[PDB]
Amino acid sequence: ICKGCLSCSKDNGCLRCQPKLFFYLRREGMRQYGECLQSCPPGYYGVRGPDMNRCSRCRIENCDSCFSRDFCIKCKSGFYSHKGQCFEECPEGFAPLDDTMVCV
Repeated sequence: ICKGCLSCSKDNGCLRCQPKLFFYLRREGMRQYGECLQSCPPGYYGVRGPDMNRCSRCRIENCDSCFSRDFCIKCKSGFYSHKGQCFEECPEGFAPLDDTMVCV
């Protein structure tokens, strides 16, 4: 009924996931239902909490895959990571490397 849960609520769904899974929120009714996932969806990154791990929307431009809120571990194929972000051309002060895609 709630899957991979440790406390399950008729209406808001799972409120505490089993240690290995990722809490994911979504709409059921106007309410927010909570799930417990194997890994996160797409556009979502893992977040190791002290109580529980949870999924969170990646909000970096041109980022294939976040690592934290402000830090992209993978920029869109063909894009220059710099200071967490992913950029078209390196900004004033910086330039790429010997085939890295990283501003200096």
